[PDB]
Amino acid sequence: YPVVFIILLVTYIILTFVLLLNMLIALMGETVGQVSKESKHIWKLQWAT
Amino acid sequence: FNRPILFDIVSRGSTADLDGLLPFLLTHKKRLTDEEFREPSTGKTCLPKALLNLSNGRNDTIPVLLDIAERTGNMREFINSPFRDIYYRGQTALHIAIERRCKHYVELLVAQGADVHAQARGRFFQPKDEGGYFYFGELPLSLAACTNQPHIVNYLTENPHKKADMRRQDSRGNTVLHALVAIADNTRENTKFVTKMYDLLLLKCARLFPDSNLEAVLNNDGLSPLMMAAKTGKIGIFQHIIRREVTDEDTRHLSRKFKDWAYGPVYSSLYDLSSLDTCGEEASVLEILVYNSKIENRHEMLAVEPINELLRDKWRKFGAVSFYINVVSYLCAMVIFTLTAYYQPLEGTPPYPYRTTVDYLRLAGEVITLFTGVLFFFTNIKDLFGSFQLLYFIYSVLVIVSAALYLAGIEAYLAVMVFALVLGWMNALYFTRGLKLTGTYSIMIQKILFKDLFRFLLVYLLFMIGYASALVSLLNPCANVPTYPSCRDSETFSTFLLDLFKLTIGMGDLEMLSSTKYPVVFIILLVTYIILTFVLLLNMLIALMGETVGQVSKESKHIWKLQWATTILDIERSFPVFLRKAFRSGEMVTVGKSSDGTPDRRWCFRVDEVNWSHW
Amino acid sequence: TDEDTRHLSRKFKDWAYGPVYSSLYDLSSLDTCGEEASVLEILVYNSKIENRHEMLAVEPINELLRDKWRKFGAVSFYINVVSYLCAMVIFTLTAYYQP
Amino acid sequence: TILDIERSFPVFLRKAFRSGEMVTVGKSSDGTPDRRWCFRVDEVNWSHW
Amino acid sequence: LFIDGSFQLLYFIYSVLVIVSAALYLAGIEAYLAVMVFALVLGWMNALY
Ligand SMILES: CCCCCCCCCC(=O)O[C@@H]1[C@@H](C)[C@@]2(O)[C@@H](C=C(CO)C[C@@]3(O)C(=O)C(C)=C[C@@H]23)[C@@H]2C(C)(C)[C@]12OC(=O)CCCCCCCCC
Ligand SMILES: CCCCCCCCCC(=O)O[C@@H]1[C@@H](C)[C@@]2(O)[C@@H](C=C(CO)C[C@@]3(O)C(=O)C(C)=C[C@@H]23)[C@@H]2C(C)(C)[C@]12OC(=O)CCCCCCCCC
Repeated sequence: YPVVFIILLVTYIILTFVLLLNMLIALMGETVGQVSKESKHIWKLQWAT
Repeated sequence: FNRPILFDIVSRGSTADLDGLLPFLLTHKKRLTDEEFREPSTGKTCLPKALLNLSNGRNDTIPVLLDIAERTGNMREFINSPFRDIYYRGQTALHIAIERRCKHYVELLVAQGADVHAQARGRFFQPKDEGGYFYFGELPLSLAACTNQPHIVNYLTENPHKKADMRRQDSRGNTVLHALVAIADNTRENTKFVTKMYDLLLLKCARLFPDSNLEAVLNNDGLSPLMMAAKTGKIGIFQHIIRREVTDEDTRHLSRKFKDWAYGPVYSSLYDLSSLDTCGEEASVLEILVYNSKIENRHEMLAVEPINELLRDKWRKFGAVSFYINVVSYLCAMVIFTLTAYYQPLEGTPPYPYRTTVDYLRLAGEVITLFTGVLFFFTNIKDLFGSFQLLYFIYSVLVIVSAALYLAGIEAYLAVMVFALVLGWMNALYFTRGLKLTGTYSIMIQKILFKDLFRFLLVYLLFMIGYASALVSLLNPCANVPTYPSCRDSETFSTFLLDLFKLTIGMGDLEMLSSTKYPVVFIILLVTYIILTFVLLLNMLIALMGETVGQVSKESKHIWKLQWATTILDIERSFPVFLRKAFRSGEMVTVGKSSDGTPDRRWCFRVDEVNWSHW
Repeated sequence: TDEDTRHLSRKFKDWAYGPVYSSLYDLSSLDTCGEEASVLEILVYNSKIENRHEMLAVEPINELLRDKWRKFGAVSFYINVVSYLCAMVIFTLTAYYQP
Repeated sequence: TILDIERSFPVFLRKAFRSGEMVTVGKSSDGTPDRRWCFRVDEVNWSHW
Repeated sequence: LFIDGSFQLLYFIYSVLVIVSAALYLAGIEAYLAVMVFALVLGWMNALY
């Protein structure tokens, strides 16, 4: 059945490369973006250690 | 006096103009309620015309017009005459006097006999989203309470004449406490007096008829004045109902947030769950704020005082424990369903001599699959006696469609079973409600990628159709041969646009069409197609995703609270009722013993508070 | 608010019924259909571009633009885009089918 | 855009649309109640109003 | 700031290079189409208006 195999392979290339990657990058872009205040305080805690 | 005469007489407010017209009424047997001097458009009579055109608060024509109508006989027909217009329908003269904020003439129309339960069922008197201007009530008692009149709302209850009780539902079921919610925007000037008259008409109803909770009276949608503030988005009157302590000994059953013990700075407080949380026995405020809330301040209404801990309490009582069960019993059931596709030995017309326990391990695999197929079906059956409720229904049917084709030996069994296996792992992606990071990106791409990729789709389709049809027109016709790298063919519409964006992204090597009319203009238009398109259109989308990630970062906390709320209520509404009554969050507190003593069987909730300022 | 100089106004009160007040503005020169000069043409075209976006959104000038969009603006613009798009597709065909 | 389309109309069509209404404002020196083209804006006020 | 003057100028480049590709097609020269290729893309750049 190449009629349905090409359908599911399109859902693979859409969801993995386009969707799930852009889900992850946009997640990185706002969660660990503003760690300028956080990682400064953790290093000072690490430097004191 | 004709018809436009007398309406112009009372309009200026000049008295002594008719001055003995009462014989002329009795002469030709003319009466004020007759259609002669009534305006044919609306239906306005003498007394409404005076009240709209009032001068400095008083109209001296009205005690004349009351006395003239007294002698003619029509007073019950004259005071109570609805505007039969479809734009003011039902509006008596009582509605006008309460409108224009004059206590004086309200006292006269009550004394001469009003129709104080008058339903102004006009198109003017509709909700704002229903083609109307000012909703209120549809009743004269509700006009005094919605338009901020404390003195008139007192007078309409304790009158010597016909009493307007606070219980009467209108044409759509709304009582006055439904009406105070319906005119309450959640601003500051609004929710100042709205919380006052919600109190002043609740306390008055208990010092009246003491066996009826007025708030318990439902409108004709089943909602209550708390659930009507829940569904229509209000927060000003919503906070007030939950935190409503009343210290009077007669009105103590009308109290939520009971005060409790206090050992120094460990002040306790005891909130009620009369409508906030039932175990399926009744409607719920918590179900309304999470599922169907006319999508308004859900992040502000799921925070108030007790709703914030009632979801924290259900989570670590049954919620978190049943959630990890709901993950691994679903994720293992997919792996069981996965291996029944990889190691499936039938490929159509099933192998009747199975005869192997390894085949019998796999044979139990479809039994688990058929169990999940029939149970996801039966959960969806008992719903319908909705986005994701239908996707589990798709996964339920396609198992059953496969299981019929399995026993029939139809070769299309293996084709349909993969359509379940693509869809089932998409619902494993749905079980992220509580893992903060994964649940964050789930509804990112819903609004951010149906729009921006579509917004990217316009500017690329505007460009490409322009450039490619320009550049295939730049090519030569077949005059010498049917080869695309030399001439234009029927597939030139296809193979150019395939080769068009390929040359941009990764095929930067030569790939040049030699046989053209003017090669000096082809290379220039190709250079513009590199930079005036996709390269610049990439830098747009980086600036799009650069700025629209700041919008989802603003909603970071506010989408996780609603995912976590839908997590708990889906677990809770799937349980049987005796199991939910086993898990009644809070405790059965005896708190009051009011008349017909039989003390308060009221399922309350503890919230402790640490304060040194009050101390 | 007085009697002799009431005609020197541009926001007249029209009707009121509790908190649903209705005021009635004037379009003496805020919108003229070509018989005069008009402020709404001067605001969009012949204006100093510093506060132009802050003078459109005061009172009716904000609402009068979305009202003309509601009457003939959205209609004749949507006719305009499809007529220009069906003009360039015709000009597309005169390019490829050019013997 | 909206003012660009409206210029492209002739005056005959442009007077026929005429956003607003022809109200009777209030009595003036020359008999007539100051006939002016007008536009209505409705507003809620639960305040001191 | 070219808020309306951009596309008014870009409509003028289109309105010239249709006439130029017309007149070069009118008398003798086969180089009418080289200017007309510009008239295509400017005809479709101006749909971004
Ligand atoms: C003290 C705490 C313990 C309390 C007892 C535990 C609860 C028992 C009961 C239990 O676990 O029930 C869950 C329910 C809620 C659902 O998730 C079911 C699957 C769907 C789709 O219907 C998603 C839902 O969240 C949902 O939205 C609806 C409508 C029902 C639940 C699913 C079953 C009914 C089979 C289910 O079972 C699972 O294992 C969940 C995932 C589905 C896997 C199928 C498992 C069957 C064979 C492996
Ligand atoms: C219910 C409403 C009643 C309607 C009555 C009549 C409505 C006419 C009203 C109408 O559609 O007039 C259009 C206007 C807006 C423009 O497009 C004119 C062309 C130029 C050139 O600079 C400018 C514009 O493109 C522009 O930027 C804006 C916003 C106005 C349009 C052009 C005319 C004023 C002649 C025009 O007419 C066309 O057909 C050109 C269209 C542009 C190319 C398309 C093909 C031309 C012929 C369709």
